[PDB]
Amino acid sequence: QTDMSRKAFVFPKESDTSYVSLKAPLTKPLKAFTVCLHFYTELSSTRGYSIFSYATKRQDNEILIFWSKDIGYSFTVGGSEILFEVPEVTVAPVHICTSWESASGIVEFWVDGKPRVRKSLKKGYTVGAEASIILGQEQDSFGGNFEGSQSLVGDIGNVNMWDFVLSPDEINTIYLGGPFSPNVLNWRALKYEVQGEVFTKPQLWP
Amino acid sequence: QTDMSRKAFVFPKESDTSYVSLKAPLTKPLKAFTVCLHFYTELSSTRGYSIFSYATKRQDNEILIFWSKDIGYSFTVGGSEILFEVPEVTVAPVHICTSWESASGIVEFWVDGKPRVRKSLKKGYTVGAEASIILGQEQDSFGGNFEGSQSLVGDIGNVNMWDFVLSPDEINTIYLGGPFSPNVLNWRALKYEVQGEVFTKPQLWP
Amino acid sequence: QTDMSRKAFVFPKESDTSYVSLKAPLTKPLKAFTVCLHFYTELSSTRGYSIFSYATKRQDNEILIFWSKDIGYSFTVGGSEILFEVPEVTVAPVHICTSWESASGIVEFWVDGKPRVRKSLKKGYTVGAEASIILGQEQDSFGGNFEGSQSLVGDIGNVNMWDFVLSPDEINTIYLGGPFSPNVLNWRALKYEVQGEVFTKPQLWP
Amino acid sequence: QTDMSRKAFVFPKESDTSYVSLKAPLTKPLKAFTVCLHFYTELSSTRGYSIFSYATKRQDNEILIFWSKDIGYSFTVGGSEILFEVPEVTVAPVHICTSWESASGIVEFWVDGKPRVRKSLKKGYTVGAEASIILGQEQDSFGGNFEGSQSLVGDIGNVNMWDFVLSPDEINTIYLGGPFSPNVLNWRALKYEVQGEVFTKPQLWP
Amino acid sequence: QTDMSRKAFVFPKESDTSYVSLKAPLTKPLKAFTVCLHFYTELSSTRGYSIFSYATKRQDNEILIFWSKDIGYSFTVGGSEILFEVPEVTVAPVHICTSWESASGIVEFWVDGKPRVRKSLKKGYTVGAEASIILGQEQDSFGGNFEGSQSLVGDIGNVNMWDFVLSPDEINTIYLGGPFSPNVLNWRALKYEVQGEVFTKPQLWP
Ligand SMILES: [Ca+2]
Ligand SMILES: [Ca+2]
Ligand SMILES: [Ca+2]
Ligand SMILES: [Ca+2]
Ligand SMILES: [Ca+2]
Ligand SMILES: [Ca+2]
Ligand SMILES: [Ca+2]
Ligand SMILES: [Ca+2]
Ligand SMILES: [Ca+2]
Ligand SMILES: [Ca+2]
Repeated sequence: QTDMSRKAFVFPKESDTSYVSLKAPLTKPLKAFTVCLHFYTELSSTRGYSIFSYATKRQDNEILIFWSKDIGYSFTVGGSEILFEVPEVTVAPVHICTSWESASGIVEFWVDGKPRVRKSLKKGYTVGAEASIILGQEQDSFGGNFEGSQSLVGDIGNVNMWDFVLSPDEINTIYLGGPFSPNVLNWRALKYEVQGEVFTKPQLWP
Repeated sequence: QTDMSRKAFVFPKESDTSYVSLKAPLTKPLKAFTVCLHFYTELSSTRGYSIFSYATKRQDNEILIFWSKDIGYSFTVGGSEILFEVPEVTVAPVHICTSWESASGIVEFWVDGKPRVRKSLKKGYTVGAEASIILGQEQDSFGGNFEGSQSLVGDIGNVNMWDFVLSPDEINTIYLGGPFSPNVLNWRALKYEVQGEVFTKPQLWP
Repeated sequence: QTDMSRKAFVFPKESDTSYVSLKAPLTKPLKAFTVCLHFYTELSSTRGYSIFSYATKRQDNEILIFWSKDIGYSFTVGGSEILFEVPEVTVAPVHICTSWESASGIVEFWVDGKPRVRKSLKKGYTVGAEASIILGQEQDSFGGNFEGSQSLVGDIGNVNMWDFVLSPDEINTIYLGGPFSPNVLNWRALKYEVQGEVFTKPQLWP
Repeated sequence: QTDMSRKAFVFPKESDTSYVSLKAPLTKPLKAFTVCLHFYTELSSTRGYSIFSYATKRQDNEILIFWSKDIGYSFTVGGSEILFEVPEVTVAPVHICTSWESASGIVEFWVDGKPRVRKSLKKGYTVGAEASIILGQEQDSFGGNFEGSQSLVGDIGNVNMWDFVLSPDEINTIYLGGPFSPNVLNWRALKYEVQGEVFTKPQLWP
Repeated sequence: QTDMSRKAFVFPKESDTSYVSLKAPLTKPLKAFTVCLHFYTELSSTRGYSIFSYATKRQDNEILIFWSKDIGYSFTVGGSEILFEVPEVTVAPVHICTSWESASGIVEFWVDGKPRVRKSLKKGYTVGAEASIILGQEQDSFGGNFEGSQSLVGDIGNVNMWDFVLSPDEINTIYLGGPFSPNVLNWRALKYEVQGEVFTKPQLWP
């Protein structure tokens, strides 16, 4: 359990081999979740990349936040993908919150504290608890099979995960910096393992 | 009578079958009215949709607030339509107030607290009180005959209706959040019936 | 004498017949004047229109504030016209103050409290006091001969006129809402006559 | 000595004949100077114009601040010209400060309180003290030979001149309205002579 | 040791010959560094230029901050170049901070207090301590071989250098004006030598 407060992981160059594995003490399969994080990259103009890769022995894209070139954010649960278009991307750190509820199939996507419209994905599905959670690479197999053309080059930090859906007020206080306690992944008590060319530096965002 | 305060209806995917019916205890035929609501959708770029459908046994478009593609807001009273052009639409929740007065034929259309110019529609007409009021679908018959290419995908909430014309000061306090009491539909004492894939969630707008 | 405070005239649809006649207790011919008013229309994109028409038995355009399509504001004294170009018009209520001095020929044109450059018009001329002052239509004869292609569709209010030139400080307090007393036309003590489809409603601007 | 505080010269229409002559009690030839003024014109879009013309019996363009069409500000000392490009001009009063030092050849050009980059002009030259200083026309001879295609149509005021180079802090306080005392031309104690169609009016700028 | 506080070097015209040499009392070879400075030029539109040239007997571009035309900032360590694109450059003084760490190869580039994304350059390299540090010209040999098409025309000042990597908080206080003490080059205790047409003037930036 490391307190990563005020720090970020840095992936300085394109690679096939650099990544961070986040460990979740998870037991129950997930019937809802929220994932929040900050990242900062210049890749958006030139190619696609993985922001947050959550794989199961059965499904490599159990939860996947991804940027696909010339389109926008792609959100995947249990292999099914929906898009959140983004025209006119700007060069700055980005904060995202994303949530999904099995009961309703409703997914929420928040960019820099502002909600995108609500969409539907995998109603009644159940997300596996035996997971390989990876920053910096996109998983095609449980814990590996990375593609370099999908790696994240830049910084990522403030990664947090809950096993339920955050309310708009909660998401807001998270973005504005208020106090909170995630029950799946906690940036302030993070169990992680590093592989390859990854560094821990002070965060570039406020 | 449910208190819908701080909540919204969510229509997560395009459908033919999902809608909400709002019940008005109305008696007198309407010689004036105001309708206010918040909605949030990404459909504006790709197709048209119904925001608020108010039908009579005699007229399916007795009161109709509609977004027509590549044009802007369409407002219909007793079957007659006028347009309120909107170039450069932005992706965010929108709040609208719209009013009509039989005596003068004057209609007002307010977007996010700002008035559009005043226009003329159906001077001397009378709006029926035996109505089917529907969110999420556009009515082609009293209480049905929906077209999926006109459904609302996204959120809608804070729906309120008065049987008179709101003054600019009143509309302003409504937009800014001050206190008010509608006498036809009241979001804080709403009698409604749900059909299909419709959910009640915390509102995405302030 | 009606107190029109906080109210505006509304001309809801294009017409040939709808207008307001303002009555001035004027005696001395004018050797200087200032005219201020608010108006709100969507016509700027599609055609020209008259904002303030002041006619004499001898001259239909004794004082004329007009919007000419794809050009901007046209200001006419005693039949002579100058232009105040406006590129990139915005859709909102507009406040204008306009002044002219015989001694110097200097005209001023203020839009939303900001001065346009000073220009020259009719040095030494004298404006008649026996006037037909009309809102909503453009006069081609003393008190009539309207063209519908020049009518104002929308709102106009806060019309005030002085028989001298307002200083920049005075014009500023007028725009910001401070106190003042006009000595030719006074919105707070207005003698007027309505003809046709014209209504009195609460103003849409602050 | 007139106190021109809070007033400006107005040149209402294009002319060949209208100008103001500023009188400087100057004795020493100038080895440095600063000139500050406000002006307001709409000519920038259509043609060039003279802002401040300072002529010697030997040199018609001893000091010349000029706007040249589709380029920007032109600054001339002793007949030698440098340019300060201006794309995207806006329609509003402009305040400029311009300075030159013989010792270094450095010229500064300040627009609305903001410094342009430093440039070089006439190192080691000496500016004559027997000068004809003219507002509203561009001099081609000592005290005359005006070209109408170079006249200033609009307002000009707050003209002040020093015989040394103003520091950035000094220029700032001049722009922001603080107290100062110029030692060549003083707007608050201005000795001037008017010719033709020129008027004195309250300034349009703050 | 001169205190250059509140002063800048001015290079008024394009030249082959004008420059400043900064002297560093450096002993250890550098395994990390940070360089900060302000500069102000109008060259960005027309050609490239050197901002900060640091040369070794072995490498002319040991550390080079450079603006390359129609691309943006170029940062070079030990001959290897990376780019920091800049579209839509603005005409104003610019402040930059740039850093490099041998251990990780991470470079940071900060413009006007805002971080660009982190990149990789020369991991494990070592920067030489026997250096010729030059402002105003780009070095192609140790202490000379300048190209005029790469000279800086304008102002440069507040040059400071550390032998370690500044944290984001430190960089912020440097940009906002707080206190600091650099241990390689110190603007407040600067040992320098001037050659050619270079002047010392009060800085144009706050
Ligand atoms: Ca995959
Ligand atoms: Ca893959
Ligand atoms: Ca219908
Ligand atoms: Ca239909
Ligand atoms: Ca006429
Ligand atoms: Ca006419
Ligand atoms: Ca000349
Ligand atoms: Ca000339
Ligand atoms: Ca070189
Ligand atoms: Ca070179």
